[PDB]
Amino acid sequence: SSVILTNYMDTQYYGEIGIGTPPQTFKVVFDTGSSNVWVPSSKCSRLYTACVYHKLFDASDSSSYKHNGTELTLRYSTGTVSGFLSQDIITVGGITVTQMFGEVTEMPALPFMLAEFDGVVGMGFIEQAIGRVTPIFDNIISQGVLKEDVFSFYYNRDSELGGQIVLGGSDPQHYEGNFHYINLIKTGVWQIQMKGVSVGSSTLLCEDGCLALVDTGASYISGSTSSIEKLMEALGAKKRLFDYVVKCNEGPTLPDISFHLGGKEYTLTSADYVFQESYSSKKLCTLAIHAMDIPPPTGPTWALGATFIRKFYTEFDRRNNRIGFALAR
Ligand SMILES: CCc1nc(N)nc(N)c1-c1ccc(NCc2cc(F)cc(F)c2)cc1
Repeated sequence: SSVILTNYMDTQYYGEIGIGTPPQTFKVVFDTGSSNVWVPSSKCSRLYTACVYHKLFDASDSSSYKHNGTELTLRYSTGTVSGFLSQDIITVGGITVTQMFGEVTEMPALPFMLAEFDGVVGMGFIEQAIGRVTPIFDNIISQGVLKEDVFSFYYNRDSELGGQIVLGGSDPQHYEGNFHYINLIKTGVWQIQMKGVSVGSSTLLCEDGCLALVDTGASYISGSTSSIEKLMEALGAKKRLFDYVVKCNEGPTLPDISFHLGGKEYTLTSADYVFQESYSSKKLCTLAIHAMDIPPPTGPTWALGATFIRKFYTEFDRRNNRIGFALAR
């Protein structure tokens, strides 16, 4: 089963799932960086403007809904949502599973007013599930219908299909060459060891090694503030409140950036990481890379998000506890 994804500005990739009976539609990001499922709730006060601008789950319109009520707070690197737990049937690309999910009643305008998606479907491990709720993928695995204990991500470059997630395998039409796998530094987190990061001809970063969280829910590639400051000075990039920019006319000639993963160098060109919207020396162009200090136990760690995934098709293998990469097509 595959879910078609929409690509919003190269920063938000989301697909649709249906919840309840009849099905209530929601746009959601499939996030390997988290393990809970949640969507805005009809019980979310309208004083939360984000709830006025998104699809709301209304339990009182679903006959398959099962009440629970346990409070839960989900905090991401760029924001937090709070609400309570509920159960209902969820449809994900043809597959139907009874799932426990969060009904969000507190959804801060910043950043959710800037969210094209409604909610999130965590593709992480139960170990990181808040409230210890069984993740949706584990519930699908329990059904014994998927040919493989794996799911795959394809994120296209902007245009005008925005992307695609395959549950139970990979789609050969979206990658070439063969996968190369890196075992997880531990079960319960889609994090792998990274042997180094090079900018131009000089492995000036992550010498001695570091961690790499492969996060489908992260828009960019991130590193600790320290690491990023060093990466950016090398790029001649200037820091702003939320990001790093470079004079657009300089964009095209910025050096490659490679990530040493499992004995293979994964390289991105400036075209892969700079939002080239002009060539004017008078304008600033943002880079799809920035600081993000991920707290323990996960971090300190780098995060390989959409910027990385656009170039490398990614397969998350639950059975063998590893991640595989292949050149996206
Ligand atoms: C999909 C869930 C999620 N997963 C991970 N692993 N990291 C995140 N930062 C988020 C996450 C992403 C976007 C948002 N809000 C949307 C947004 C954020 C922003 F930082 C700037 C914007 F313009 C719009 C909230 C949480």
